[PDB]
Amino acid sequence: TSDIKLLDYLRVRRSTPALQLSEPGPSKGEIEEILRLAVRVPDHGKLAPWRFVVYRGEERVRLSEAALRIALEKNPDLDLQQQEAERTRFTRAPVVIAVISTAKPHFKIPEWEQVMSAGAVCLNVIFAANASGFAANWLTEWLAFDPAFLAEIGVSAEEKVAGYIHIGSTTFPPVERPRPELADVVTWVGD
Amino acid sequence: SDIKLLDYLRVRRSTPALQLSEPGPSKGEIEEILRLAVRVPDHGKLAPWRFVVYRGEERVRLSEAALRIALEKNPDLDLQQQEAERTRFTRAPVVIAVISTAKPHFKIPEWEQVMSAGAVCLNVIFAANASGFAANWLTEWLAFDPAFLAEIGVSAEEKVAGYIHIGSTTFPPVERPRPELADVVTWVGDV
Ligand SMILES: Cc1cc2nc3c(=O)[nH]c(=O)nc-3n(C[C@H](O)[C@H](O)[C@H](O)COP(=O)(O)O)c2cc1C
Ligand SMILES: Cc1cc2nc3c(=O)[nH]c(=O)nc-3n(C[C@H](O)[C@H](O)[C@H](O)COP(=O)(O)O)c2cc1C
Repeated sequence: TSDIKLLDYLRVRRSTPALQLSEPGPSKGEIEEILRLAVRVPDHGKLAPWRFVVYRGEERVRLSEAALRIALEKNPDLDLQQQEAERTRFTRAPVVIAVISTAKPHFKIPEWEQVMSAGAVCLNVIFAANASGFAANWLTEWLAFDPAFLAEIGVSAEEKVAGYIHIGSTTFPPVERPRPELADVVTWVGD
Repeated sequence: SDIKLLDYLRVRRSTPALQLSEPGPSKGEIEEILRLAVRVPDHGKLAPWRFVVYRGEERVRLSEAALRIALEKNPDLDLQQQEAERTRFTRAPVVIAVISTAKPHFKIPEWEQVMSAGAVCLNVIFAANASGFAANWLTEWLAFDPAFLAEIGVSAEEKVAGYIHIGSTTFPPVERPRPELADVVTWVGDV
């Protein structure tokens, strides 16, 4: 329902860190609305080289344990503190949408362009989440690459996870981080 | 031109370069479009991208070059196919090249700096749309052909994220089919 001009939004959009991410999450219906909106990205060849996996409820707690398991079998036993990170890897926010790339050899489309799309679809999710009243963090901790975890959540060898998008509410004021300067990144030609 | 974010996410449509028109953004307006576009998620805050803004005459110089290389390749293409090439960059007032500059970092995977480039291209479209300009995200032979890349100064450690053609549009674009959530999203857990 809530309104924000597009221009004011681009000037102010700021991610919220997963810890700062409180409850409530969104209803399955709100969430369907967010994705129905995110899958409206540029996609050369009209291929939809991505897929989403929505994690919410108790199953987050169960995954974070699969992640705690793998993590220790990885490193016998170090800091108990770090072990909490793994217990709450997926429970810091109410919902976590995993954005999987499913890019592969195509007869006309380069996996590069199919990858640029998943790049863009990840921002379109953050865009739909903020526009829908929620705050978002786009992570990919080791869980994105560690093959013992990737198997436990169903992303194959032929796929790469693009990001885990934690969605929630928050009571925390956005603070700005340093941005790139245009003398440093943009370059002009012709007038 | 004062549009709201939620409605915007529902109607957002690329209009093709071919039907993009004069006037484009002033250097002023372009600077803001990019000042706005470089605020993207970006692990390691290392800005793995750069932009090149092709305007006015150097657009013809470049299209002219495309055609030269497209004749070196195949010295007998129709006066039609030649037209297209001497037209590549003169379809829209402005053309902004987004370049990925991803190299091995010591903490940030190259994959995550590529995700950020995809992000940045949409973000530019958002900034351009938000400023009253249509925009089409192209990448044709000219994004991958090493002959041409060398004339525009895109190194070997670099790849072109896309050529974002930006201009003014008279009528809104017709929508195209989007994915069915049923096909592209699976749900895990309940509440
Ligand atoms: C990385 C990337 C490269 C693309 N290159 C082309 C191209 O060379 N020619 C073309 O007709 N469309 C190309 N497209 C598709 C267009 O941008 C098309 O306008 C877009 O898919 C429509 O998306 P929209 O309706 O959500 O705005 C590309 C899309 C992406 C993400
Ligand atoms: C593909 C990708 C993976 C990321 N993974 C992490 C992570 O595992 N941990 C972390 O503290 N930040 C991570 N980040 C950075 C953030 O998302 C951070 O919110 C971003 O740099 C903030 O940009 P913004 O203030 O314009 O929203 C990642 C960014 C991208 C594009």
